[PDB]
Amino acid sequence: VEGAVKTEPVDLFHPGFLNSSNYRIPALFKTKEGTLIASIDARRQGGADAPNNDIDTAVRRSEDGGKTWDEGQIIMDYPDKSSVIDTTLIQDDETGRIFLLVTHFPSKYGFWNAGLGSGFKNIDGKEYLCLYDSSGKEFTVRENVVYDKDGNKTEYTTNALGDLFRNGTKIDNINSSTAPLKAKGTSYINLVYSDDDGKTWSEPQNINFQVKKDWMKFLGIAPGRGIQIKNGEHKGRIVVPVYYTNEKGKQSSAVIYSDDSGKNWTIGESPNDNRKLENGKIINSKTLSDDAPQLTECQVVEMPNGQLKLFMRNLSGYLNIATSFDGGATWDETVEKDTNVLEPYCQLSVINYSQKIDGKDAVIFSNPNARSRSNGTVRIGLINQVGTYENGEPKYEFDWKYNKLVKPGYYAYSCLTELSNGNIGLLYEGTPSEEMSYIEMNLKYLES
Ligand SMILES: [Ca+2]
Repeated sequence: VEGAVKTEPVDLFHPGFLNSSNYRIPALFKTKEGTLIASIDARRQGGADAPNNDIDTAVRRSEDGGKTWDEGQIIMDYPDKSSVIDTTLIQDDETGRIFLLVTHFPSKYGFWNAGLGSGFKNIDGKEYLCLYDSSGKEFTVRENVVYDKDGNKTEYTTNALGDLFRNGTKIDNINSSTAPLKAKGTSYINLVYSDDDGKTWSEPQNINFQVKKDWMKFLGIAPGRGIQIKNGEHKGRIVVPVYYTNEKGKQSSAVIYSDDSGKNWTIGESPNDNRKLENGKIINSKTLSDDAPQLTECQVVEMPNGQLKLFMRNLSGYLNIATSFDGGATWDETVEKDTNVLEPYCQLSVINYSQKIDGKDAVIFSNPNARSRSNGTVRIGLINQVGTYENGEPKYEFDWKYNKLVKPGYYAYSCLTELSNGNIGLLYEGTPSEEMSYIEMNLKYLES
């Protein structure tokens, strides 16, 4: 219509950018200062997931509302087919610190063959990263010094990038396929941060010791963004969607969260914990042994009173939504299936919108509206309180009042942001692993 805006797509990442052949897995976030940060997997050896690749994390910034973007930078890169995969962005409003988290695998490891547990061992009240030699002998890294099983210092030291030094000379990296001492072959959650609006980034901090349980095999970032809670008793809490597998390989969603501006993290329960299924049975994420109830990648939004809603990739064919009354620590037993929203087993994006639409609080949602990864559609969901739970808490559901096709044909992972001008930015996989497309839309367009 007149005044409607939908910009022509720009290839924000593409083959050749930063000398990467392939790209996947978008994250997009507007900072407190108004800067757009876009992160992505720079998939260097094709488009496949780890372990069949060598994947680095790339970031671009825009200081003019997404009209122009910088030359990009690689902010994490491990050697020899060790990969960082699946990024997420959030910022602490209090300190201004921006966080990017990502899943990290040593060479040869991925989802399917990840070992159990955090990869850390507790020695006298502190968690230390374990290393193993080819015989399976176990060592610990204590303040970057490698100790043997009997507590004796060895000739080895490490750095935060995993480099392995013998008497101060680098010989390998503990994440490579050739190191004489290697980290456990499993998933790790890495965190980096920026205190200058995304221009420079810290080295990765491995937070597996805080968030990964002994019985988890895979634990990964659910890519996109996090939130910081605005209302209620958990105001200020930083919440980052994740998902994990149990010993039987079955997937369950959750969030990790920090109440101290990102310094310390913990993981909450999954909506699969004490979940009541349609058949009336109760399950738990630790014991889940069936494929059908799996809950995987997810994104979280906040209701008017602070209540959290976790929107989840799943196997039902439709959107699933979980509810938390305690800031992500636990979830209500009922996972809602919203049959107005197809979910063809793919990542989705959902964000809060800052102003009311048609007199209602609203969210913006993006995914492939089909039984395949196609028909990419952005929706406006208006929030309605439809009743209360037995515990007296408000019960909220969504009215998907406006639903707009934005990408005919291929559409896979995506990430939304609200822009400074009130419009919506969207970075999406409009090709399987090549060009990643950015557009800006206004509400006039979305409602048309
Ligand atoms: Ca690399």
